[PDB]
Amino acid sequence: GSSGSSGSGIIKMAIRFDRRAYPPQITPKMCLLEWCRREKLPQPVYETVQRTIDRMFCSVVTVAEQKYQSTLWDKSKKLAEQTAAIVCLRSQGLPEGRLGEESPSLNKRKREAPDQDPGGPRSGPSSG
Repeated sequence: GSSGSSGSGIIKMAIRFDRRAYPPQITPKMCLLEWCRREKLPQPVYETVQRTIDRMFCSVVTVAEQKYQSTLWDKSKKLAEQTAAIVCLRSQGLPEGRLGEESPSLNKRKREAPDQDPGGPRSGPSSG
């Protein structure tokens, strides 16, 4: 059973891509896909946007109709992409994180956005 995600919709978690965590011959993004093959799951979708407050880059992966965004941006867009994967794996509970899942860090920032009502894509041609 689930542990208890904090947030209705997108599972947000504190994670920061750590190069030292993985060798130059292995990437956290490849580990995810390799996992989607066994679970007959459809390839994920990476999406990196640029904010205006900190002009920082942040990627967001989506698997099994579940989005995984990190609460920690990245200096570059390329790096942000790495985080995504990790976040996904951790959420699924794969061993593709133990490497550096935990780490001594005093970072805590919960971003909040105003919303009167939910939305999303256009599930079906008719209301749903």
